Amino acid sequence: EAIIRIPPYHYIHVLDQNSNVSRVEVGPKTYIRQDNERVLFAPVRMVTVPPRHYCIVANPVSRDTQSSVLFDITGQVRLRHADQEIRLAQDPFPLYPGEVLEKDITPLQVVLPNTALHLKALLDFEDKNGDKVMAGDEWLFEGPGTYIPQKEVEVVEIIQATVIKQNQALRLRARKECFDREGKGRVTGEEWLVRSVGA
Amino acid sequence: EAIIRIPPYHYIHVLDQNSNVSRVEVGPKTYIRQDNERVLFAPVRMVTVPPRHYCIVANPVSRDTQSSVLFDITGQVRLRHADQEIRLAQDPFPLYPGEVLEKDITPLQVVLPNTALHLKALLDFEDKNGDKVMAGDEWLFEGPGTYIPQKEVEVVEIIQATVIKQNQALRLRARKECFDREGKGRVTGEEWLVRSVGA
Amino acid sequence: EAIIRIPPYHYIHVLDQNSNVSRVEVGPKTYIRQDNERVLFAPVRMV
Repeated sequence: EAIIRIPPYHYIHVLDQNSNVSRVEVGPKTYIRQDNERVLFAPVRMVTVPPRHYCIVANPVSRDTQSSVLFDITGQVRLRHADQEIRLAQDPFPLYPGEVLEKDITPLQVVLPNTALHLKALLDFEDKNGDKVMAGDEWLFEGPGTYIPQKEVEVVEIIQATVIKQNQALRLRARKECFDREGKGRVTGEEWLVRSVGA
Repeated sequence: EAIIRIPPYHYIHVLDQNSNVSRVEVGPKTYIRQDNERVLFAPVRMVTVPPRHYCIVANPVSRDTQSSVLFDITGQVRLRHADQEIRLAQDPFPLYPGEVLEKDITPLQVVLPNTALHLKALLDFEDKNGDKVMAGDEWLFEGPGTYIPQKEVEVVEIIQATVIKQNQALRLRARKECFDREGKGRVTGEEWLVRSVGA
Repeated sequence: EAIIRIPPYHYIHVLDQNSNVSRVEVGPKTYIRQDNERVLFAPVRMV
């Protein structure tokens, strides 16, 4: 059917069968298609993101200074084929051609007061404070709070703080050459003891 | 049938099959539909809220300064796709398009004099007094009274105050680093004793 | 069919089934009709 039935917060993709340009048409409009706006898929929901949630979209659209979705000379959208994008709470964002939802809608990542996250960088990048990060650095997201799940970082594990009662101690074994809480250099495998009470 | 039979406190949804605009038509009126006001569902009751009750409506309508239901340029209602809304006692409110009743009609939440509610914030928000709240803070709704059930907070559990008779005491174990009633810093797992008589 | 195929020097009549208004639509345009622009007759020559 040449008439297409797009609800107010839905969109579809149309291919220009004369110039290969795929472009997303969003409602609200009762749209008409010739065979230069050939429909690809259905007006299906195109679900949005609830507040304090996040999504990973693969091959995102390049955005200008004003965060404007860029297009090519032919009119095709400007993608980031070698990147992803983390979408936080926002409008029912349009899925431009090539933009495939890498990881679907999901709740956020909140950490308990007495736990931590093993945040390991997968690829080289610079943090918001901007000092330096290797390709494979590991740091510890601390206690009560919430992390912003990024594409350059990965949560290796959740680490529950071990309760140390009085008249007890913890035997720590370093996996790599490093320092400790007090400032004593620890070589790999050198087991030491911490007597601090608490968690 | 082109004639539609809307009782005084009922409403339905009509789609404009020319511009995709879905809009709610409320009685009282014997309404007439062309194929630009195509009916979606029945004039079924559209139940209201009794006093001192609450409902959760998903994807609520955006409201202006005068709490006016906003519409888009095309005429479609302005929703909050990434939010909910708590509706207290009021008129048989109209369910605008997209507005789906997340949680149906229910009684309120009243607390016994010797019990409390474990109110944990699920998402970051600011309370009415407006000081600060984390994404995962926990506080205790106190005894005799009634809480206003919000979307940003969750009742983890109901906690009945434990009766402490004279010549008796309670062994309290802190789950996290914190303070106590008297002002003594308690580390995780450090069991202490409270000898106050009462509940 | 909701899509109507009007040659450059042809025209048809459309009735607004909501207000009875009949009005002539002339090409050239590949016109679209809802049931407020109901076509009456063909795009025939109109000599």
